[PDB]
Amino acid sequence: AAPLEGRNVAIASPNAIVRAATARQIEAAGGRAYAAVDIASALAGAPADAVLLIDAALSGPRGALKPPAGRRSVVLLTPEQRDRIDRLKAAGFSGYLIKPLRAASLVAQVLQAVTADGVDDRI
Ligand SMILES: Nc1nc2c(ncn2[C@@H]2O[C@@H]3COP(=O)(O)O[C@H]4[C@@H](O)[C@H](n5cnc6c(=O)[nH]c(N)nc65)O[C@@H]4COP(=O)(O)O[C@H]3[C@H]2O)c(=O)[nH]1
Ligand SMILES: Nc1nc2c(ncn2[C@@H]2O[C@@H]3COP(=O)(O)O[C@H]4[C@@H](O)[C@H](n5cnc6c(=O)[nH]c(N)nc65)O[C@@H]4COP(=O)(O)O[C@H]3[C@H]2O)c(=O)[nH]1
Ligand SMILES: Nc1nc2c(ncn2[C@@H]2O[C@@H]3COP(=O)(O)O[C@H]4[C@@H](O)[C@H](n5cnc6c(=O)[nH]c(N)nc65)O[C@@H]4COP(=O)(O)O[C@H]3[C@H]2O)c(=O)[nH]1
Repeated sequence: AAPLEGRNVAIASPNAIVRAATARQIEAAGGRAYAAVDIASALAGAPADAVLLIDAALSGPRGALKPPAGRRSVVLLTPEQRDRIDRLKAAGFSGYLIKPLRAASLVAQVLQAVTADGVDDRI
């Protein structure tokens, strides 16, 4: 009953209620939660192996949202924002979760999370 035992998961969200609720879901599943207000603070505050849960609330006005290169990221969407799935997958997101999050769905997308593309002897 601890499917995230020994897993690190960051939650980047500008919303206090989403950061606290998602951190409580990560920890109840046996994971370690790293709460941050945005992508830069999630990269600075979370272990290098953490899966990044990134709130689509952090998108630009036209919906641009870049998952960090060489990291494993899942985007949090409203049901009305499902039209963005193809663009967010093309940007390098592993998958999506629909707000409000189901614990079982969070666990499955963290366990299956895949890397975005991207990341000397010559003196
Ligand atoms: N979340 C997610 N699923 C992916 C992804 N790629 C493929 N799938 C698969 O797509 C199925 C349909 O997902 P949906 O259309 O979002 O349809 C969903 C959605 O309406 C609802 N649902 C699932 N998870 C959540 C959740 O966390 N919150 C809320 N509010 N609804 C959820 O239940 C339906 C059935 O979900 P599943 O049985 O998991 O079945 C999912 C899942 O097995 C991905 O990136 N993310
Ligand atoms: N298999 C199953 N489990 C159920 C069902 N109803 C409740 N639960 C369980 O009860 C927990 C708490 O439910 P909640 O207070 O409604 O708290 C829920 C609720 O407010 C919301 N939520 C998730 N999916 C939906 C949905 O499809 N519709 C609505 N209206 N709210 C949802 O997200 C919260 C967290 O969801 P969970 O983490 O899944 O946590 C859920 C889940 O473990 C059900 O029909 N089937
Ligand atoms: N993880 C999760 N999944 C959710 C949640 N809300 C809805 N779902 C998903 O949506 C399906 C249909 O929910 P329903 O129409 O309320 O249909 C539900 C509902 O009528 C009832 N049910 C099951 N658990 C509860 C519960 O804790 N409270 C209430 N009041 N009804 C429940 O049994 C039906 C069948 O349940 P399921 O086979 O689980 O099928 C559920 C489940 O797969 C949620 O909060 N968390």
